[PDB]
Amino acid sequence: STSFKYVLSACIASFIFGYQVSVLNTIKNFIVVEFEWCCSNNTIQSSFLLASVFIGAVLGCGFSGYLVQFGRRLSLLIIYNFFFLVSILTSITHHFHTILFARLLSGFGIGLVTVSVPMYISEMTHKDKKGAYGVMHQLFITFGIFVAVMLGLSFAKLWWRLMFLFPSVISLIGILALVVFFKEETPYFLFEKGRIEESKNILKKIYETDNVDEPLNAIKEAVEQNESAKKNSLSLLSALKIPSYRYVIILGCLLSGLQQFTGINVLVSNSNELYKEFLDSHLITILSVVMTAVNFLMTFPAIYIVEKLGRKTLLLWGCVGVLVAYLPTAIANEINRNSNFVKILSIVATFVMIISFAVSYGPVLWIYLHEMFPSEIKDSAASLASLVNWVCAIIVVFPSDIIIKKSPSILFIVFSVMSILTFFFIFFFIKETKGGEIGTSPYITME
Ligand SMILES: C=CCCCCCCCCCO[C@@H]1[C@@H](O)[C@@H](O)O[C@H](CO)[C@H]1O
Repeated sequence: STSFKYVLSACIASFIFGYQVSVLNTIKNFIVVEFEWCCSNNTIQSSFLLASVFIGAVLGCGFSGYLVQFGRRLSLLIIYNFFFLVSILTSITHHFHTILFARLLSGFGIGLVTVSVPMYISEMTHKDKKGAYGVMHQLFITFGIFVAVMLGLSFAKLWWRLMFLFPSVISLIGILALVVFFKEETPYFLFEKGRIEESKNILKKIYETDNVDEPLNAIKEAVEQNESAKKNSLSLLSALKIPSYRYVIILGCLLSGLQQFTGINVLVSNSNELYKEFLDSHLITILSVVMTAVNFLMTFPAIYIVEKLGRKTLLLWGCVGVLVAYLPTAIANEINRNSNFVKILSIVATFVMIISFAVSYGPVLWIYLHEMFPSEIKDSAASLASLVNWVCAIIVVFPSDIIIKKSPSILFIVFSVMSILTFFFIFFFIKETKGGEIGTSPYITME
């Protein structure tokens, strides 16, 4: 219930993230519209904006990896302030050359969110139920996206400026709630700096029990593992020289990369404008809305199954969904385009695909990315995994856009291939961490 509240704050952060994703999707769609219309400055400003935001997201993720060592909650507050100031300065829209740096810092804050949130949620909750709360994180991401989309609905441009203004209010709510209600950092990091009693206190607050014994012992084992890592001078590059460390790191990075390879949002947005079949634009908007609603409403059964079944199994079922969705899509689109059956199949299979991909892939990916890494090397590995996540995010977004301009068959069949390979990968190289202790892995024993 209390952990539910901490997770609620991190879910305000996730809400901001979701909004940023959605307004980025509307931005790209608008730019593409005007680009189809026309013939220099537009492409330049757009390219600079997207590039700056994206590299800002990646660098922001790496620098989030470096910053999260200073504090998790402090990082969250830095995020809130960043999004506050940036959203304000962008919503003003008086300054012409400031908007670029605004997009840059915005991306920075976004990456900061990406790295910071799942760790904070994972370390602030119960060992068994941490997953469900990670699913709550993803849930408020999707909720943020949906809220933004539905909020979309020279005066309408001022309304758009208001759309730019809203994140300032949301961030302000986040700052207020967080600072006022909870001043406590994670028990893990409290015990990391050498402070035992504060960690024990906040742990007593979380577990709602005077006995912190077993969790305190786990955290103690983690800290001792960190000190032992400091004794041998273990680092990221040093982890690359040891087969086990590079094994689990490669597993994580490739897992996240395969999560991005699915090409979810890109498929949603590209296929949304791909086959209109001369249907009303209102029907297209409705398609996008019900797709987002589908994302959320399928986001909840994610918490259901993660609570019940486990980690890897759900991933397998999701890969099944994506496969069954993409294969007939690939075949039918390979046959002929501009066909009714091809269009309907594309839409329905897209629905099944987004349901399954959300409910299976998203939360489980983030949570497992948090859990799979040992306390010896965790933050750097996860941060680099998110870095690879954003790189693969670009590798998905832009080339899938140029290819969907070229022809859909390529994108569909390569996404299908990457999906099957994702199934085989998750089944073969990944083990279930369910009921796992903090800072441990099923792959490696002690030292
Ligand atoms: C139409 C889109 C315009 C181009 C967008 C460029 C910014 C990249 C967005 C990264 C999306 O990544 C999310 C992923 O991290 C996961 O949390 O789930 C989400 C879905 O639920 C994924 O969209």
